[PDB]
Amino acid sequence: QIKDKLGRPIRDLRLSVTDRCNFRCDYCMPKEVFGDDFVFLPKNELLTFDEMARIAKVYAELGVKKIRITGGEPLMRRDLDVLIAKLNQIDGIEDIGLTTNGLLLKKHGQKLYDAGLRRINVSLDAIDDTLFQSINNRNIKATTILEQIDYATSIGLNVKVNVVIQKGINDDQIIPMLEYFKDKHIEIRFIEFMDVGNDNGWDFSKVVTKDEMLTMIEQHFEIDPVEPKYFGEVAKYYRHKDNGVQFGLITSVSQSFCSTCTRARLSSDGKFYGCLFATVDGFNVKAFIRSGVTDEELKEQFKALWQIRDDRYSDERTAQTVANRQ
Amino acid sequence: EQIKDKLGRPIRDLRLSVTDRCNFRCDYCMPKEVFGDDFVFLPKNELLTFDEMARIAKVYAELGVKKIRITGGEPLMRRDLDVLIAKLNQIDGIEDIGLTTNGLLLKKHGQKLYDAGLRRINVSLDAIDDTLFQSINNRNIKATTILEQIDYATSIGLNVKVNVVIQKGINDDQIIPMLEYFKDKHIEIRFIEFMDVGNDNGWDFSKVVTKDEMLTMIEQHFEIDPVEPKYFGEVAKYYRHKDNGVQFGLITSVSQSFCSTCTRARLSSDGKFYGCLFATVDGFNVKAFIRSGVTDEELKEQFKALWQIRDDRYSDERTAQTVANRQ
Ligand SMILES: Nc1nc2c(ncn2[C@@H]2O[C@H](COP(=O)(O)OP(=O)(O)OP(=O)(O)O)[C@@H](O)[C@H]2O)c(=O)[nH]1
Ligand code: MET
Ligand code: MET
Ligand code: SF4
Ligand code: SF4
Ligand code: SF4
Ligand code: SF4
Repeated sequence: QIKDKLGRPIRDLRLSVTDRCNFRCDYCMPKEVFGDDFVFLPKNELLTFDEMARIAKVYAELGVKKIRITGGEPLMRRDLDVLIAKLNQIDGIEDIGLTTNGLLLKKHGQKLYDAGLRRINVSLDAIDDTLFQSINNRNIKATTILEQIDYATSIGLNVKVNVVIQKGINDDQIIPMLEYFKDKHIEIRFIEFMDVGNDNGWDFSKVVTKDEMLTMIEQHFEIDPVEPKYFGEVAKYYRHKDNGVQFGLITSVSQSFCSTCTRARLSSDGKFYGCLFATVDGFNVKAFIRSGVTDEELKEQFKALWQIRDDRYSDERTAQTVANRQ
Repeated sequence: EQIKDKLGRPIRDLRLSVTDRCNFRCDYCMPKEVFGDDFVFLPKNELLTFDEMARIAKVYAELGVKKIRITGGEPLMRRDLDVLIAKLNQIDGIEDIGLTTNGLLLKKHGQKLYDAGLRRINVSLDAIDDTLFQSINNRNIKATTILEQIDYATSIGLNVKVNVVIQKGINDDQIIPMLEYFKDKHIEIRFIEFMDVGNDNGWDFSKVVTKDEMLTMIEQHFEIDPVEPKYFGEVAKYYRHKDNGVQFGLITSVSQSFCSTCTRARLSSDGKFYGCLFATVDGFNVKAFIRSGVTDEELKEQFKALWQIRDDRYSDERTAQTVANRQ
């Protein structure tokens, strides 16, 4: 079994398929920085689907059961159905997932289910049209996205929602969001907002802890804990007593998870990272695969890359706060 | 004055083992099979002297240690333990000195201990039923006796907390009469997940009552408020009886390991250094190092080097393995 320096297997491949997006959320792609000026990667510098297939295959032979398609907005990638179809004919890969803001689901959703997509996570940082429009900067109403989700549901897709909660900004949205997806039978998850200050420590200001979210919810709903599907399961799950619908609370900052992190990522221009955090550029997979290589030689470079992985960034920020508190 | 190890962690706690002897033969710790009639314990001369301990603790204080815990073995078996407490009480920088004990010997030694400056003790007590407890400790000690020792301890001015290790099938039906009994005494009881490494080799969850599991028996018999934490990445998750305001704790060692915030150094009873509770190999021989003749400053350089190369994270390795084992 292939394992990093901390003893973790490879089980997940996060696959970035584009640097582009039809939103300008300010945590993520603020307009100052990603303006009309901006030059996103030209066509021929993204990986072809057939290179993504070769990489996903070789990864499946080293452990990866699961693939997550991101960007960017992944739906901004043209002919995404083709990738989903290619990846879904690889036999070690059990589940394929796609993280979207959802806007393009009515346009491309059917061609993607046809191709083998059964499951999507829709980000949606707010349900009130005014606040959400002021988060996304592209004049798109939370209502629009609540209708793409319902069409995704209707074509047969399994939909889950990712909400990043921020104190002053995204706080008052927890309760109307729960109550909405409760009669919609969709599984919603509220994620702690992540942020690091000057002193390498955590930024607990805008962060509303799993402790604090539940104290709020348990006042407006009757709530039951659900024992973890598997062991080392990221999100914590609870259930509503009347209709047994579930919601999740991911504890990013107040409860780090680096020890069971099994996720390898490829960025939109074909670089390897062992962590959603990275100061330096990583191995240039693209320059490697285009210099001519054998599958079973691609297999050794990824394996060499994983075995030398020792990433633990949310752990380090955790170890720095204890160091700063001193 | 702040020293960090390979994984970013500062040194803060020193665990001092003062003896390899115990008056109990607990099955998960010292079973009679292994520690029987013929087990040779350490000769006197091969224990650290109280002067040696006082000197180690002084130099660790300079490296940022604030907290000493005295353990064993059963520490109350080490003769003249009050001498040690007195010397440690004289070390600047050391804020908290604690004792972990089975509590059998508190009436015997407690006053002399208090006299010398001890104020805080944790008492291990795995059951409150007498028959079950005899069969846990294997030396015919009733739980009633330990409860009498606990009450004497509080009466002379010691702060008592209680530590309970829960194995499913054994003492898991002790969770509610122990919660209740100590709620009434205004005593802080903490419940610890049983640590057992299977085959294999990730955790063995057989027995093993989780946090959730444990907190579901509790929520049915008592009416509970969760407590916000003292400090970032704090040991237990605390809770509060609404009555009343008594606290209990839930130490989640297997379901959620705390290695990334682990701040403890240990000296064993044979005077070896360990960076972790677990340990497959012999530690640096600190006792032979001191007895070779070294200055304080040479002792310091060594503790410091010993801390900077530290990368122990035993429980997180097991957790990682437990993930890897599923596949
Ligand atoms: N894995 C691990 N468990 C620990 C560690 N320190 C304490 N524990 C657990 O906590 C239990 C009781 O701890 P004690 O030695 O009495 O002291 P403490 O609770 O850590 O410290 P206090 O806050 O002073 O009460 C032990 O039985 C341990 O299993 C540690 O460093 N690592
Ligand atoms: C870096 S986030 C990319 C996925 C998607 N555009 C979302 O945020 O919902
Ligand atoms: C390994 S525990 C050592 C301290 C004490 N004898 C215990 O039983 O509380
Ligand atoms: S939608 Fe997703 S990718 Fe686009 S900017 Fe907002 S968060 Fe980022
Ligand atoms: S910081 Fe990196 S290593 Fe830790 S979980 Fe986040 S992704 Fe994994
Ligand atoms: S009393 Fe303490 S040291 Fe003695 S066997 Fe039991 S747990 Fe271990
Ligand atoms: S396993 Fe070792 S490193 Fe981890 S917390 Fe326990 S003592 Fe610290």
